[PDB]
Amino acid sequence: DPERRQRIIDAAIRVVGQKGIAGLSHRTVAAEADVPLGSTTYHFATLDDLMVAALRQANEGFARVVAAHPALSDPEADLSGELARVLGEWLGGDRTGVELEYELYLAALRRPALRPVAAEWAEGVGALLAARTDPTTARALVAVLDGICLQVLLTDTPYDEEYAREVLTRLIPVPATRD
Amino acid sequence: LVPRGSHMPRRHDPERRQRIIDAAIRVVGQKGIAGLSHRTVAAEADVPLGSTTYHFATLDDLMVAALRQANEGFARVVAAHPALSDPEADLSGELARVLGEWLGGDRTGVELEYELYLAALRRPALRPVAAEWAEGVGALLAARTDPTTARALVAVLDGICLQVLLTDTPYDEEYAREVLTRLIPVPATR
Repeated sequence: DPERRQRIIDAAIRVVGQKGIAGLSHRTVAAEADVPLGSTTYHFATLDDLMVAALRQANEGFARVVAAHPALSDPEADLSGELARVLGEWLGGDRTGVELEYELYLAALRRPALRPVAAEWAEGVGALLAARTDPTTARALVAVLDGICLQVLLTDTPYDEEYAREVLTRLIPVPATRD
Repeated sequence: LVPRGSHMPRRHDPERRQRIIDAAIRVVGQKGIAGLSHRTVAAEADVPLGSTTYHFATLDDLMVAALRQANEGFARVVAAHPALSDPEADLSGELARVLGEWLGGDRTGVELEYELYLAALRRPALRPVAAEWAEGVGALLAARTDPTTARALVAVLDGICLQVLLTDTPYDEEYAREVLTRLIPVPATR
């Protein structure tokens, strides 16, 4: 029982993309990853375990984009404008891929074992923004940019960057003289 | 009100339609939206399979109906807060109070309600119903504010709830109020 762990994780993501999260089972990934079922359960005893791994890897979509935006840390750069731009890039990528990433993320709604992992996405963004604005504002930018994405993917309404920017700006404290 | 069996056989009237939908919700609650199907719904409603297909030809039609019934959870909490429509209403604090009430109800109900709502992510047939929901929530303060505030209300609301429900974070009303206060433009006059 070797290094098939990555093969299985990739397949698990493949299954969710095609059949959706409800079509992900120990057997479907085994079949999709072309590995015996015994392998599947050895690497991921429970289904929660396989999903926690599929989510950690899916969270890589948003993470790459944030990484491709170093200005998100530059004090002289506009926060909301760069933030609204990051969402656009993310939402503009492989539709089925964004859908998949968001699906696993939401799967934590009713699966207690996925909540910690789902928090990872938010802990990460919040920390990044915590270097540019206070913790409360950061917490709020996280919740709202999350709501904006869901809004687009749920109502099938095209992303509106300018709108996203005005909304995000309304959440950032205005600086005072002493600042 | 017209007694059942008055204009048509009981199995074809809206009371039967309602029984199936009610059953769809019990199913989603007990075994997740993943376990929802005409077969599990027919079973939970103790009705023939052909009866579920008579009222809902495809799974989408069934899910759309389950979703609209589910939305009545958040909606009823809103209607219980008519202070919302008052011209000098405290939108931020009232909307934050509404969240606390919804979030604080039986969590199993909150979960199946949100699960059905979020299922629109990959089910194209549920999106127009979501868009409808967004418009409905916005209309709550559309008139006395602006388009941006109106279309953004659901996003702010969903984000705050998703922030609670997905990470096991306690709901924070003062925080919720602060965020909503940042979204909704403070009125110049009264």
